[PDB]
Amino acid sequence: QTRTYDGDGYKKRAACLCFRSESEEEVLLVSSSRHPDRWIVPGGGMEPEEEPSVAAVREVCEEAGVKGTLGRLVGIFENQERKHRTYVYVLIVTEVLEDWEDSVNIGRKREWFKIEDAIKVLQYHKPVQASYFET
Ligand SMILES: O=P(O)(O)O[C@H]1[C@@H](OP(=O)(O)O)[C@H](OP(=O)(O)O)[C@@H](OP(=O)(O)OP(=O)(O)O)[C@H](OP(=O)(O)O)[C@H]1OP(=O)(O)O
Ligand SMILES: [Cl-]
Ligand SMILES: [Cl-]
Ligand SMILES: [Mg+2]
Ligand SMILES: [Mg+2]
Ligand SMILES: [Mg+2]
Repeated sequence: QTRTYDGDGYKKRAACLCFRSESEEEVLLVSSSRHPDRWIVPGGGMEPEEEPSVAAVREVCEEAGVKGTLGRLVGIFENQERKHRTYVYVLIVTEVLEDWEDSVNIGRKREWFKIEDAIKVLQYHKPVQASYFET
């Protein structure tokens, strides 16, 4: 995996808000790779020349083991402290795979959260990810 960057040196990333249905009431979070007791929004680095929507879908397959119907771009979110900029899309989950790349390789977990609970668990370590749900 080759990391890529915007012209200002921020790492380029993409992520999806993986909703259980079109109602957008429950979202799938995954565990942090290094701190299994924490939750994050699945996402990761864009590859060279990779469209952000393609990266987002690829990352959620790898990290969360789901596929679905890609929806709208929510926004582009900067983490000033960590110097990265993430394109965040809606994805409506239609397939949940039982063994997926990060489960097998690093024991990553996934869990469904009501939106307000997702915001709560993201706030302390991932306040920018909590802000994905603001609108
Ligand atoms: O603190 P760290 O070393 O453990 O890793 C951070 C983050 O580092 P940063 O804050 O310095 O940017 C990594 O980005 P990098 O800057 O190293 O490229 C990031 O990878 P990412 O962008 O998602 O990249 P992909 O591998 O998904 O493509 C990783 O997410 P995980 O995928 O879940 O491991 C994060 O862990 P956490 O959020 O706790 O799970
Ligand atoms: Cl839902
Ligand atoms: Cl973040
Ligand atoms: Mg990843
Ligand atoms: Mg990646
Ligand atoms: Mg990642």
